[PDB]
Amino acid sequence: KPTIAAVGGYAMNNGTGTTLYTKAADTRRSTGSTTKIMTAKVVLAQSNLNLDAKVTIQKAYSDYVVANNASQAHLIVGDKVTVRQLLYGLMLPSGADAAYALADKYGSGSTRAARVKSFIGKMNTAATNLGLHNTHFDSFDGIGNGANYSTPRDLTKIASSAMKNSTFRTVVKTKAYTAKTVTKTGSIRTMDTWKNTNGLLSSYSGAIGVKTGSGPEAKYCLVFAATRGGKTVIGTVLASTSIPARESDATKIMNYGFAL
Ligand code: NA
Repeated sequence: KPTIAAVGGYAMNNGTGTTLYTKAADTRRSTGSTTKIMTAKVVLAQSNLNLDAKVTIQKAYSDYVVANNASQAHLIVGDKVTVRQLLYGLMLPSGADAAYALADKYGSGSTRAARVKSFIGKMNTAATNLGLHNTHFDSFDGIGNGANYSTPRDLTKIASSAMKNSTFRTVVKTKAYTAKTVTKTGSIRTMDTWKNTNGLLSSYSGAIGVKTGSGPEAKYCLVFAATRGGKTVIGTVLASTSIPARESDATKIMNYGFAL
Protein backbone atom coordinates (compact mmCIF):
# COMPACT_ATOMS: atom_id res chain seq x y z
CA LYS A 1 0.00 0.00 0.00
CA PRO A 2 1.38 3.44 -0.95
CA THR A 3 1.85 6.12 1.70
CA ILE A 4 0.39 9.50 0.75
CA ALA A 5 0.46 12.96 2.29
CA ALA A 6 -3.28 13.50 1.87
CA VAL A 7 -5.47 12.64 4.87
CA GLY A 8 -8.28 11.32 2.73
CA GLY A 9 -7.88 9.07 -0.30
CA TYR A 10 -9.81 6.69 -2.51
CA ALA A 11 -9.64 5.00 -5.89
CA MET A 12 -11.67 2.42 -7.79
CA ASN A 13 -11.91 0.61 -11.10
CA ASN A 14 -14.18 3.01 -12.95
CA GLY A 15 -15.57 0.21 -15.08
CA THR A 16 -16.31 -2.37 -12.40
CA GLY A 17 -16.67 -0.19 -9.31
CA THR A 18 -14.24 -2.35 -7.40
CA THR A 19 -12.38 -0.47 -4.66
CA LEU A 20 -8.63 -0.37 -5.17
CA TYR A 21 -7.38 2.08 -2.55
CA THR A 22 -8.63 3.31 0.82
CA LYS A 23 -7.54 5.89 3.43
CA ALA A 24 -10.29 7.46 5.53
CA ALA A 25 -12.49 7.02 2.46
CA ASP A 26 -15.72 7.81 4.30
CA THR A 27 -14.64 10.65 6.60
CA ARG A 28 -16.13 13.98 5.55
CA ARG A 29 -13.93 16.99 4.92
CA SER A 30 -14.14 20.30 3.10
CA THR A 31 -14.12 20.06 -0.70
CA GLY A 32 -13.15 23.55 -1.73
CA SER A 33 -13.17 23.97 -5.51
CA THR A 34 -13.40 20.26 -6.34
CA THR A 35 -17.05 21.24 -5.88
CA LYS A 36 -17.08 22.59 -9.46
CA ILE A 37 -17.17 18.99 -10.67
CA MET A 38 -20.81 18.79 -9.55
CA THR A 39 -21.65 22.19 -11.05
CA ALA A 40 -20.51 20.86 -14.41
CA LYS A 41 -22.47 17.63 -13.83
CA VAL A 42 -25.75 19.41 -13.00
CA VAL A 43 -25.36 21.76 -15.99
CA LEU A 44 -24.73 18.91 -18.43
CA ALA A 45 -27.79 17.10 -17.08
CA GLN A 46 -30.23 19.94 -17.80
CA SER A 47 -33.05 19.10 -20.22
CA ASN A 48 -32.83 22.62 -21.59
CA LEU A 49 -29.09 22.32 -22.21
CA ASN A 50 -27.74 24.04 -25.31
CA LEU A 51 -23.96 24.18 -25.53
CA ASP A 52 -24.19 26.98 -28.10
CA ALA A 53 -26.37 29.26 -25.97
CA LYS A 54 -24.65 32.61 -25.26
CA VAL A 55 -24.49 34.23 -21.83
CA THR A 56 -23.76 37.90 -21.16
CA ILE A 57 -21.06 38.29 -18.52
CA GLN A 58 -22.62 40.37 -15.75
CA LYS A 59 -20.78 42.74 -13.46
CA ALA A 60 -21.88 40.45 -10.60
CA TYR A 61 -19.67 37.58 -11.79
CA SER A 62 -16.66 39.86 -11.79
CA ASP A 63 -17.33 41.48 -8.41
CA TYR A 64 -17.77 38.01 -6.93
CA VAL A 65 -14.24 36.80 -7.71
CA VAL A 66 -12.93 40.06 -6.31
CA ALA A 67 -14.98 39.96 -3.11
CA ASN A 68 -13.68 36.44 -2.54
CA ASN A 69 -10.27 36.66 -4.21
CA ALA A 70 -11.32 33.43 -5.92
CA SER A 71 -9.76 31.76 -8.95
CA GLN A 72 -11.18 33.09 -12.23
CA ALA A 73 -11.38 32.68 -16.01
CA HIS A 74 -11.00 36.43 -16.63
CA LEU A 75 -14.47 36.83 -18.17
CA ILE A 76 -15.10 40.38 -19.35
CA VAL A 77 -18.34 42.11 -18.34
CA GLY A 78 -20.49 42.71 -21.40
CA ASP A 79 -19.01 39.84 -23.39
CA LYS A 80 -21.28 37.10 -24.76
CA VAL A 81 -19.89 33.66 -23.95
CA THR A 82 -21.31 30.26 -24.96
CA VAL A 83 -22.29 27.66 -22.37
CA ARG A 84 -19.66 25.38 -23.88
CA GLN A 85 -16.97 28.04 -23.35
CA LEU A 86 -18.08 28.51 -19.74
CA LEU A 87 -17.54 24.79 -19.15
CA TYR A 88 -13.89 25.18 -20.18
CA GLY A 89 -13.57 28.28 -18.00
CA LEU A 90 -15.02 26.37 -15.06
CA MET A 91 -12.87 23.25 -15.34
CA LEU A 92 -9.53 24.37 -16.79
CA PRO A 93 -8.52 27.48 -14.79
CA SER A 94 -11.14 26.79 -12.10
CA GLY A 95 -13.15 29.91 -12.89
CA ALA A 96 -15.45 30.95 -10.07
CA ASP A 97 -16.81 33.71 -12.32
CA ALA A 98 -17.79 31.01 -14.83
CA ALA A 99 -19.36 28.81 -12.12
CA TYR A 100 -21.51 31.78 -11.12
CA ALA A 101 -22.52 32.41 -14.72
CA LEU A 102 -23.67 28.77 -14.94
CA ALA A 103 -25.55 28.70 -11.67
CA ASP A 104 -27.35 31.87 -12.64
CA LYS A 105 -28.23 30.47 -16.04
CA TYR A 106 -29.50 27.03 -15.06
CA GLY A 107 -31.12 27.74 -11.73
CA SER A 108 -34.86 28.36 -11.68
CA GLY A 109 -36.19 31.71 -10.45
CA SER A 110 -36.89 35.36 -11.29
CA THR A 111 -33.75 36.81 -9.69
CA ARG A 112 -30.09 35.85 -9.81
CA ALA A 113 -30.27 35.29 -6.05
CA ALA A 114 -33.25 32.99 -6.45
CA ARG A 115 -31.61 31.07 -9.28
CA VAL A 116 -28.30 30.36 -7.55
CA LYS A 117 -30.15 29.04 -4.48
CA SER A 118 -32.21 26.77 -6.71
CA PHE A 119 -29.05 25.65 -8.51
CA ILE A 120 -27.31 24.69 -5.28
CA GLY A 121 -30.54 22.90 -4.45
CA LYS A 122 -30.07 20.92 -7.67
CA MET A 123 -26.49 20.07 -6.76
CA ASN A 124 -27.66 18.51 -3.49
CA THR A 125 -30.48 16.64 -5.23
CA ALA A 126 -28.06 15.14 -7.75
CA ALA A 127 -26.04 13.86 -4.75
CA THR A 128 -29.00 12.28 -3.00
CA ASN A 129 -29.93 10.71 -6.33
CA LEU A 130 -26.49 9.08 -6.48
CA GLY A 131 -27.41 7.53 -3.15
CA LEU A 132 -24.77 9.54 -1.30
CA HIS A 133 -24.89 10.13 2.47
CA ASN A 134 -21.78 12.22 3.25
CA THR A 135 -21.98 15.02 0.71
CA HIS A 136 -23.52 18.46 1.16
CA PHE A 137 -23.18 21.65 -0.89
CA ASP A 138 -23.60 25.26 0.27
CA SER A 139 -22.11 26.89 -2.81
CA PHE A 140 -21.71 26.56 -6.57
CA ASP A 141 -17.93 26.87 -6.44
CA GLY A 142 -16.87 25.40 -3.12
CA ILE A 143 -16.18 28.86 -1.65
CA GLY A 144 -19.22 28.89 0.63
CA ASN A 145 -19.55 27.91 4.32
CA GLY A 146 -18.36 24.92 6.30
CA ALA A 147 -21.56 23.17 5.24
CA ASN A 148 -19.73 22.28 2.02
CA TYR A 149 -18.35 18.78 2.52
CA SER A 150 -17.83 15.32 1.02
CA THR A 151 -15.52 12.32 1.34
CA PRO A 152 -12.98 10.66 -0.96
CA ARG A 153 -15.50 7.93 -1.85
CA ASP A 154 -18.57 10.13 -2.53
CA LEU A 155 -16.56 12.54 -4.67
CA THR A 156 -15.06 9.70 -6.72
CA LYS A 157 -18.56 8.37 -7.31
CA ILE A 158 -19.66 11.86 -8.38
CA ALA A 159 -16.74 12.08 -10.82
CA SER A 160 -17.36 8.58 -12.23
CA SER A 161 -20.97 9.58 -12.85
CA ALA A 162 -19.91 12.80 -14.66
CA MET A 163 -17.32 11.00 -16.76
CA LYS A 164 -20.30 9.28 -18.34
CA ASN A 165 -21.00 12.46 -20.29
CA SER A 166 -18.84 12.83 -23.41
CA THR A 167 -18.68 16.63 -23.29
CA PHE A 168 -17.47 16.39 -19.68
CA ARG A 169 -14.73 13.95 -20.70
CA THR A 170 -13.68 16.13 -23.64
CA VAL A 171 -13.29 19.20 -21.43
CA VAL A 172 -11.52 17.63 -18.48
CA LYS A 173 -8.74 16.17 -20.63
CA THR A 174 -8.00 19.43 -22.45
CA LYS A 175 -4.65 20.99 -21.49
CA ALA A 176 -5.25 24.38 -23.09
CA TYR A 177 -8.19 26.31 -24.53
CA THR A 178 -8.54 29.79 -26.08
CA ALA A 179 -12.03 31.26 -25.92
CA LYS A 180 -13.06 33.44 -28.85
CA THR A 181 -15.68 35.70 -27.30
CA VAL A 182 -18.19 38.14 -28.78
CA THR A 183 -17.73 41.68 -27.48
CA LYS A 184 -20.12 44.42 -26.42
CA THR A 185 -19.81 45.99 -29.85
CA GLY A 186 -20.42 42.68 -31.59
CA SER A 187 -16.75 42.07 -32.38
CA ILE A 188 -14.81 38.85 -31.88
CA ARG A 189 -12.32 38.87 -29.03
CA THR A 190 -9.46 36.45 -28.55
CA MET A 191 -9.10 35.80 -24.83
CA ASP A 192 -5.80 34.82 -23.21
CA THR A 193 -5.29 31.04 -23.23
CA TRP A 194 -6.73 28.96 -20.36
CA LYS A 195 -4.37 26.22 -19.16
CA ASN A 196 -5.66 23.26 -17.18
CA THR A 197 -4.55 23.26 -13.53
CA ASN A 198 -4.22 19.45 -13.54
CA GLY A 199 -0.56 18.57 -14.06
CA LEU A 200 -1.21 14.84 -14.41
CA LEU A 201 -2.47 15.51 -17.94
CA SER A 202 1.16 16.17 -18.86
CA SER A 203 3.11 14.14 -16.30
CA TYR A 204 1.05 10.93 -16.14
CA SER A 205 0.63 8.84 -19.29
CA GLY A 206 -2.97 7.80 -19.80
CA ALA A 207 -4.24 10.60 -17.55
CA ILE A 208 -7.69 11.73 -18.63
CA GLY A 209 -8.89 13.87 -15.73
CA VAL A 210 -10.44 15.15 -13.70
CA LYS A 211 -10.09 18.27 -11.56
CA THR A 212 -7.88 19.96 -8.98
CA GLY A 213 -9.28 21.67 -5.90
CA SER A 214 -8.09 23.79 -2.98
CA GLY A 215 -9.29 26.01 -0.17
CA PRO A 216 -8.50 27.45 3.30
CA GLU A 217 -9.95 24.36 4.95
CA ALA A 218 -9.93 21.85 2.05
CA LYS A 219 -6.21 22.32 1.46
CA TYR A 220 -4.90 20.77 -1.77
CA CYS A 221 -7.24 18.25 -3.39
CA LEU A 222 -7.29 16.35 -6.69
CA VAL A 223 -9.79 14.09 -8.40
CA PHE A 224 -7.84 11.99 -10.90
CA ALA A 225 -8.52 9.40 -13.57
CA ALA A 226 -6.24 7.52 -15.96
CA THR A 227 -6.79 4.68 -18.40
CA ARG A 228 -4.21 2.06 -19.27
CA GLY A 229 -4.77 -1.16 -21.19
CA GLY A 230 -8.53 -0.69 -21.36
CA LYS A 231 -8.61 -0.36 -17.56
CA THR A 232 -9.43 3.03 -16.08
CA VAL A 233 -8.68 4.01 -12.50
CA ILE A 234 -10.57 6.88 -10.89
CA GLY A 235 -10.08 8.33 -7.44
CA THR A 236 -9.76 11.34 -5.15
CA VAL A 237 -7.18 12.79 -2.78
CA LEU A 238 -8.46 15.21 -0.14
CA ALA A 239 -6.34 17.61 1.87
CA SER A 240 -2.86 16.86 0.58
CA THR A 241 -0.16 19.35 1.54
CA SER A 242 0.94 21.14 -1.64
CA ILE A 243 0.33 21.32 -5.36
CA PRO A 244 3.30 18.98 -5.97
CA ALA A 245 2.30 16.60 -3.16
CA ARG A 246 -1.29 16.43 -4.43
CA GLU A 247 -0.13 15.25 -7.87
CA SER A 248 2.32 12.84 -6.20
CA ASP A 249 -0.30 11.24 -3.92
CA ALA A 250 -2.47 10.67 -6.98
CA THR A 251 0.38 9.24 -9.04
CA LYS A 252 1.32 6.79 -6.27
CA ILE A 253 -2.27 5.65 -5.87
CA MET A 254 -2.87 5.18 -9.61
CA ASN A 255 0.40 3.25 -10.06
CA TYR A 256 -0.76 1.06 -7.18
CA GLY A 257 -4.20 0.53 -8.66
CA PHE A 258 -2.92 -0.47 -12.09
CA ALA A 259 -0.52 -3.05 -10.67
CA LEU A 260 -3.00 -4.69 -8.29
NA1 NA B 1 -6.95 24.52 -7.90
